[PDB]
Amino acid sequence: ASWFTALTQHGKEGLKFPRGQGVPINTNSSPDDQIGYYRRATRRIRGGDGKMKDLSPRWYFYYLGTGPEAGLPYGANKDGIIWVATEGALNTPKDHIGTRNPANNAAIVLQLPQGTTLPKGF
Repeated sequence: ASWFTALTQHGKEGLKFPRGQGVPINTNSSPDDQIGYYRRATRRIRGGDGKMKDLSPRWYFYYLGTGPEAGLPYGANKDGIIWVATEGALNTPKDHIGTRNPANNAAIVLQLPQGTTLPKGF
């Protein structure tokens, strides 16, 4: 499980951030730790007609070296994965932060610093 709540893509543009932006605020992490990826999670449902459809994609953040793409190095090219890093982060895996157990931690509400650029529809 991600440490954070998702970003929902209500529009047609997939997620991306300008370099330096996009890492969720987490006061239980340090400057070196501010680096990772969002991963798209799509869900299907039965619509009100007889028919399966996609819900709006969700994008969940994971620290570098953790989560479903724990094996990927920063910048690796993969569909549904985008990368973010705050100025000064170390490009090292964040096993010390890891992923969340919902049994014993709520998700942290995803917040970005004042004035982050967001694609249309986030």
